[PDB]
Amino acid sequence: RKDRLSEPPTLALRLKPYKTAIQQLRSVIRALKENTTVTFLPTPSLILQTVRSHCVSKITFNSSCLYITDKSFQPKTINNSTPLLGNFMYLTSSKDLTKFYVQDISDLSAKISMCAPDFNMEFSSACVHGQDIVRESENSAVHVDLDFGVVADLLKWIGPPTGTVQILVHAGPPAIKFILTNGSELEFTSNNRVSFHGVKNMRINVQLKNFYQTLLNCAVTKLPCTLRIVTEHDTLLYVASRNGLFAVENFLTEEPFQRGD
Amino acid sequence: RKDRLSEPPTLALRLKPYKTAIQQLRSVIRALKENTTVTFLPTPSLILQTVRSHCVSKITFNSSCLYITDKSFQPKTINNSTPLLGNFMYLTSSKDLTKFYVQDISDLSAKISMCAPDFNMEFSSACVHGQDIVRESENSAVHVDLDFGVVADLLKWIGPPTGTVQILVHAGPPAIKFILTNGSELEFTSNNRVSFHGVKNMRINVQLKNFYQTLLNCAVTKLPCTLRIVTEHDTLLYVASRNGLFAVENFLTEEPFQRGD
Ligand SMILES: */C=C1/C=Cc2csc(SC)c2C1=O
Ligand SMILES: */C=C1/C=Cc2csc(SC)c2C1=O
Ligand SMILES: */C=C1\C=Cc2csc(SC)c2C1=O
Ligand SMILES: */C=C1\C=Cc2csc(SC)c2C1=O
Ligand SMILES: */C=C1\C=Cc2csc(SC)c2C1=O
Ligand SMILES: */C=C1\C=Cc2csc(SC)c2C1=O
Repeated sequence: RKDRLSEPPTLALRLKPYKTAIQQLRSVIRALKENTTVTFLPTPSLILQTVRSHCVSKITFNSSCLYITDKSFQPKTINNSTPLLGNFMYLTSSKDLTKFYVQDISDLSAKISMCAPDFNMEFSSACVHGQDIVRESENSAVHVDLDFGVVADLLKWIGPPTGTVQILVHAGPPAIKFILTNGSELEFTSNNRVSFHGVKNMRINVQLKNFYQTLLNCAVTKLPCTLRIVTEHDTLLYVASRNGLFAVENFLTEEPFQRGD
Repeated sequence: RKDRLSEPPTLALRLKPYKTAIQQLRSVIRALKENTTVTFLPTPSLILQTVRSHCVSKITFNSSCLYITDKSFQPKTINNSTPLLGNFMYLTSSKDLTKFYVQDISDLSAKISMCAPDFNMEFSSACVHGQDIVRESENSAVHVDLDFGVVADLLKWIGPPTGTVQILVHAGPPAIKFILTNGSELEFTSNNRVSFHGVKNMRINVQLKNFYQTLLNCAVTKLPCTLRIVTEHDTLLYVASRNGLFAVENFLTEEPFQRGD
């Protein structure tokens, strides 16, 4: 055309940070379940969400990975499981990826472009719905930060429904107790490696499989890990860990154990 | 535009025949070696070629699979191994494939479009060279057709360099002898299941691994199989089998066994 320029809003991945994060995460990415969602936001942000039985898991890439040309970019959530490609996020963890951007060309779909040395491809996936808003905009009733050394001790101790783990929190003094069904309890009291910010005398029960998976997911950061028991409405357990590149968050509901039908 | 219509030359797959052939071939397709080539011809034709040590293997899809809009479509050969997708022909054997065509838009590349229910993608790969012409436009000095029952007997008998098999052909009367290094020979004389069209008293030696692989490849047709010993220049063994959808051809050179440096 001859007037003034115009390119559709474009959400681009910055390769060096993104490639660093997707390698660190390549364990989690290949294991992503068939119903996993990818969301692109003009914030900018990129969110992987997996909704399970009693667990919602979320992986948020932060701005350091993203460049957005134009903030009128409309939000898009697509299925990670893609009709011919399969695991889309896995595709992006290829080593010879050179360009990776998303364009807002239709309100109905999302145009993904990817490049490699002497090759380029694009596809569009239908936008799914949505809006699958499930966020931690609610503050904790008990909040505990665990040094990573503690995360590994927990993992190592849970080895190994197919079981539940009880979590007990004391207030005076503060302590946190992990109670398996077999009569073994693992406890942490105040010390340089576990910080109790807010705390009250309470207990919830979660599924052991999910909590273990949850802990594995946070441990990719090899950084501290945040444990919250939100008492909003649904009794909730929040486990999360983050670095400069991304944030692993997990929302586990208590297994209904208080009467009961 | 406002004048007369114009669409770039397009080589399209007819799904029902193509999907039938790619399923019948899904064993061979996934095993395709990293250096496998795909060629698109305005004939129309589609050719998969693999060049090995002493073996060139070729899979030709015939017209019943292809529709060509415009015969000015330029020939294109690309790598099957694709920078982000990996095995391209494997990708096309997906069950929810709904459209598969190739367009001549650049003399330098090939634009592949593929569709699935609510999804579509395209990519271009650089045209490689070429021209990798290796064809059977030379007639046999010995030519033997084997009933499929014979192909399976051969396969079953070769169980199981890492060995060679000698192939001996008699002329008066005609017979064909397969001689392993261990002193076991398998012979076929004239009967309703092996037809000797042209024949002379000669022997060549080929690598056992390749010949066995070659036989496996022809056997996907469960139809007769053509055995030729071309005496052009390079002493050559040709093994092939075809159906209405495609043609498996194999060119094996004799292992230099006649002095010798
Ligand atoms: C974690 C709990 C609180 C302390 C304590 C003393 S004895 C015993 S076993 C019922 C406990 C306990 O489980
Ligand atoms: C296939 C060959 C031709 C017939 C025959 C008779 S004895 C013997 S062993 C040297 C053969 C043979 O190998
Ligand atoms: C009318 C225009 C404005 C610039 C330009 C450069 S090449 C090309 S194609 C005819 C054009 C164009 O379309
Ligand atoms: C926490 C999530 C989960 C996916 C999704 C779809 S739209 C949107 S904006 C708040 C989100 C999100 O942030
Ligand atoms: C000038 C033309 C000729 C037909 C047509 C139908 S919709 C559309 S977009 C302005 C056109 C066009 O470009
Ligand atoms: C026998 C082959 C092998 C690949 C190729 C590239 S171009 C062309 S045309 C004769 C061929 C071919 O037919």
